[PDB]
Amino acid sequence: VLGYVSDMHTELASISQLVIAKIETIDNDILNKDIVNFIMCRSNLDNPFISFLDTVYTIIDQENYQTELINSLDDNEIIDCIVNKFMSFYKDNLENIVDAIITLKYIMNNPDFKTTYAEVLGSRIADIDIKQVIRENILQLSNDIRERYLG
Repeated sequence: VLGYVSDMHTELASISQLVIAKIETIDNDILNKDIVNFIMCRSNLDNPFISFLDTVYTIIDQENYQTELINSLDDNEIIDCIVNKFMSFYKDNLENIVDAIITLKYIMNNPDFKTTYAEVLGSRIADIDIKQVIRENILQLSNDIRERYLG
């Protein structure tokens, strides 16, 4: 656990406090560009929301299993997944937004789907505004994830 001091319980608690502490200092456009980069596999761990997403990704430690799962979906299932998930960015449920982001990341780990969909995802993520859903729910979400995955 490079770049982690204590356990993941402590880590997810601490990073969730940093998120709420720093969220207003981060311009929406920058936040959204960082999100796109996390999905396209260039983390800017400087952004606490990204460090949060990164840590969550690792905890879910499901990358090999998820690659096989995605590799075996057809194009309709992928389009369906992209479109459904994306609406989370317009709604009020933070778990669903984090989920969307991670799921898009797994889809873009497949080079055929990254080629086809990377540009449209980048363009549309640029128009979202999720700061309120983050402020309102990050602490609770962090608690639920610790209780689910790390108990």
